[PDB]
Amino acid sequence: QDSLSFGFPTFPSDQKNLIFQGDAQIKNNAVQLTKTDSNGNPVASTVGRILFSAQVHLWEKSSSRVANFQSQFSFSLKSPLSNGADGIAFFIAPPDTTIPSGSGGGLLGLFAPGTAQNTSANQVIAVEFDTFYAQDSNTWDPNYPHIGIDVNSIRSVKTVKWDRRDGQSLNVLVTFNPSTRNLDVVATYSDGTRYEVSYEVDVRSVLPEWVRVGFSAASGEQYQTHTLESWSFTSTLLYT
Amino acid sequence: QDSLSFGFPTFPSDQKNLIFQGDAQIKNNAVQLTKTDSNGNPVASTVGRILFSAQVHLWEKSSSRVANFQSQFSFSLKSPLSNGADGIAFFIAPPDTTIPSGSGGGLLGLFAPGTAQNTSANQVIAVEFDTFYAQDSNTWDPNYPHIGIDVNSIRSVKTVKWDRRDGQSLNVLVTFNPSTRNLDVVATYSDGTRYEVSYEVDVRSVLPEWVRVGFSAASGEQYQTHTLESWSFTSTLLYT
Ligand SMILES: CO[C@H]1O[C@H](CO)[C@@H](O)[C@H](O)[C@@H]1O[C@H]1O[C@H](CO)[C@@H](O)[C@H](O)[C@@H]1O
Ligand SMILES: CO[C@H]1O[C@H](CO)[C@@H](O)[C@H](O)[C@@H]1O[C@H]1O[C@H](CO)[C@@H](O)[C@H](O)[C@@H]1O
Ligand SMILES: [Ca+2]
Ligand SMILES: [Ca+2]
Ligand SMILES: [Mn+2]
Ligand SMILES: [Mn+2]
Repeated sequence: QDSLSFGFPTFPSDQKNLIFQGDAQIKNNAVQLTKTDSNGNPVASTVGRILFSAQVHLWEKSSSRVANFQSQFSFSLKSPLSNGADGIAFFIAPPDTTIPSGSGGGLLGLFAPGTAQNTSANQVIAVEFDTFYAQDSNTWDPNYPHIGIDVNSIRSVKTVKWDRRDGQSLNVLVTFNPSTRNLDVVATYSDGTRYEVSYEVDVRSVLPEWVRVGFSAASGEQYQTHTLESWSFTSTLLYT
Repeated sequence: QDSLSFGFPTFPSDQKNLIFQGDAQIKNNAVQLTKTDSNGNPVASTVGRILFSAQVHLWEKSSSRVANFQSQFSFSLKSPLSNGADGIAFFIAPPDTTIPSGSGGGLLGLFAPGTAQNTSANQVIAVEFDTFYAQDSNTWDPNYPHIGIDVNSIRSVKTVKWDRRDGQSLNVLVTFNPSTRNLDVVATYSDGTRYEVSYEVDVRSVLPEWVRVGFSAASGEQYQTHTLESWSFTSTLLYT
């Protein structure tokens, strides 16, 4: 289909079109990307992702068309620790994408350690909300919580300072305009605090024509819950 | 998802979210539901159906919601004969639905011979465009070409006289309003010739909460191509 869209105002446990990977599972009408104990408390060493089952037609070689897509979603992180980790990410990858071996912790369940920074070894575009930046383990991160745009590497091609607010929902709008090739990210907290980051990227050179969209999150030694509360997505092929 | 929509202005051969059953396949950016030979002519004894991969949330028992859906599509029928058979049908059925054994010909690939008219043995709502009505083989049909609304039976609960035009595309709009429970069908040829048929049906008592939508076509001894040219679909769960 040239156009596809779906909306999850909430996530009832009765799901049919979501591909759950790792520890990801539905709880309290929300997606708990990372594992939590019987008390709903976050635990260490956990990775989880969800993908919408239907493949998205990102671009079409034959018609020279590229998709105009928008992904609106909200999530919240919670942790009794002063340094909750590791972060959540909205990502776009090949349809057969699975959790890479050893992709936990700072790699957000998106990259394998050996090629995490090899842009030629990956095919993924992701908007990460990174809360752990310990300069000894996450050597690639700026020294502070941030929102980053990842293109075939865990080393964001771009980051903007971000504030982590325990238990507060962040509303995020990620849009891609094929005309300008601008990938825009706008995130806001309920008090009006706003964060914006944009990047020009030709998705045609990074991802295959058909892809799957979803979220990923992980916790290494430090942990926190990564709760996806809602998600709406829409894409439509346009001439360029 | 509470809401889902997809649109196929045409049907390129590189499909990822379509379940093809029987003889259905893509040809010339269109879906040929029934089998055709090398030179593109319709053949006898052929059944074919397609279903969108993503399951549709037709209704939700917990929230007492029923989806409002709209299915817009166009098709054309071509046949060297002028007794082309048997017709095409838009249908909604449980997710695991498959072509019933012996559902060819007048059964449109939707029902099994032994239960074709047993309403309690089926789970399917279809909008058929029936071109073959020989009373000896299709004993359940009115004696003329017709558009029918099928609810768990090949014997339409409601029909309207229809005109088969060889090679001409029929534009169809199928809508279900959960508020009034009316399933409305509007079909028009490019020249404005219009056909309407509607029926009140509580989809909750007929279909499970999650379903799959698609098309089915078949030709018995009489044949014709059943060419699905375009299809857009959208459903949104609503409170009433
Ligand atoms: C101390 O470093 C680990 O934890 C931090 C914070 O969670 C991560 O950012 C970092 O990637 C490290 O996690 C790795 O090591 C963990 C312990 O072996 C393991 O559980 C993780 O999956 C990851 O490999
Ligand atoms: C006896 O009529 C056959 O053809 C008409 C017109 O195509 C159908 O409406 C009717 O169902 C009959 O088709 C059946 O028999 C065919 C030959 O045995 C078979 O190919 C069909 O699948 C169907 O069973
Ligand atoms: Ca990090
Ligand atoms: Ca018939
Ligand atoms: Mn980072
Ligand atoms: Mn009929």
